[PDB]
Amino acid sequence: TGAFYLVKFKRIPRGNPLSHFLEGEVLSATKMLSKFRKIIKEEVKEIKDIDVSVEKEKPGSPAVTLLIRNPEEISVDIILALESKGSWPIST
DNA sequence: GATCTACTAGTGATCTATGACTGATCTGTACATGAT
DNA sequence: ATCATGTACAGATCAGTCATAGATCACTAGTAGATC
Repeated sequence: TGAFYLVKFKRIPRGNPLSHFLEGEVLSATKMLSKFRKIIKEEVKEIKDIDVSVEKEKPGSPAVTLLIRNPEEISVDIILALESKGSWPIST
């Protein structure tokens, strides 16, 4: 596909933050995205001065979308990303 | 009725598994050469 | 005139080598238990 990849680790550092997000040697995008989403919803509940809510998950989105009633409606995609300083995959 | 062996509690050293620094490798641009 | 080949330079990433926390090992006082 060139666009799509499976993510493996060389080194499980120790207990490692991301161990809970593993489905083998493979980092699970859906687990990570679910915990991310959970945290965001938790904090969003604690916002009392702004009308902000979490939008229902859109299929094919790497984001957690917020609807803000700043009277007018504003949508904010909070996109979970992994940063890699290695050289770009061959497909590029 | 006292002294040597088997076990428990307690302390502290020694050994054993993980993050940070340095050298080695890789990729590409600028330039010199050689071809039409 | 222009385009392919080889060298230096530059920056970045990757692979290989030391300080720190937890586990393990050694020794001693105190017991009980067995012997004289």
